[PDB]
Amino acid sequence: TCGDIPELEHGWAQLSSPPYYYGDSVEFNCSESFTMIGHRSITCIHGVWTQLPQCVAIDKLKKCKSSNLIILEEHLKNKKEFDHNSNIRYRCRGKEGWIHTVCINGRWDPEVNCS
Repeated sequence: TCGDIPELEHGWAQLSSPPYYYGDSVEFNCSESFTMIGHRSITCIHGVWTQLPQCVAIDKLKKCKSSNLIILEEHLKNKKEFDHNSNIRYRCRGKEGWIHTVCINGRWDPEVNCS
């Protein structure tokens, strides 16, 4: 058993019930006014849990920028920079359809590329 579950620096736990065995995982997300970076769960391995996610206040996030290579929606072409949790859809000049991506602190997921 690992033992006593950790906590999130700026988040919370979902469900963590002892004895906390190897292979156990506990979800940790961010409650209110906080993001969720990295993961959203921990794992009991080596007798220790894992690295934990990073609850950021969203204040300290980054503005994802719309690439000029990619094409966004009719609402989103007016957006130069996106805040996190923005699930958008971009496309390439040639892709007649959309891929969809989420602003992850100045990054996209999937990272957009048309070049």
